[PDB]
Amino acid sequence: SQFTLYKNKDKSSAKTYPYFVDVQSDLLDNLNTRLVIPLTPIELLDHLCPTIHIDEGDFIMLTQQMTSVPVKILSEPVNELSTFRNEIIAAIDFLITGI
Amino acid sequence: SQFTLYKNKDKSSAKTYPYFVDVQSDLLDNLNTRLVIPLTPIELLDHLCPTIHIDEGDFIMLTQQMTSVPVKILSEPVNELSTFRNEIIAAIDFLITGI
Repeated sequence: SQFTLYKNKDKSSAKTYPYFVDVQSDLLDNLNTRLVIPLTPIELLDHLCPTIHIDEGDFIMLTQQMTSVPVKILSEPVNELSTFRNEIIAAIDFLITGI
Repeated sequence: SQFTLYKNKDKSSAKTYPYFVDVQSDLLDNLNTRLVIPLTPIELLDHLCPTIHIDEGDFIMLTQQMTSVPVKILSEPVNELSTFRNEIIAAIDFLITGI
């Protein structure tokens, strides 16, 4: 479901982007891809990028690294970020439409 | 500039996605990446996906395949799609917020 948080199992990227949030509308679930945004631990990053506080840790959502992935790579739905939907949607809006 | 159309030179994908449109706000040009959406020739595809009519041909914009790429890979600005901005933005809105 949109806003579900998946554990990233890609070997090259998991250590930088441990989780991906699905941001694609559930109306489009027929597609074989999902638009996702990676989260990075806040300690790693030394408006556009919401800070997310969840059982898994404190993260920054790297909206600018949003990308389409195959639905097949999404696994282990550790959490979901729907209560933060307003901030997430606003960040995507900012990436595309600015101020 | 946002809405500029670049010729895709990636060897694996150029034949399916000959052009990419930069859809990222120019406010964020400081970033080393750009959100882009690929175009595919209309003949290849047998609301969410605007049809685009330009000197280069008739294309479908595959909004669901939007992805972040390094600014370094964008070259050869054959065209720009700003007159179609409303339809492009609406398609992205649909991918994220549905109806």
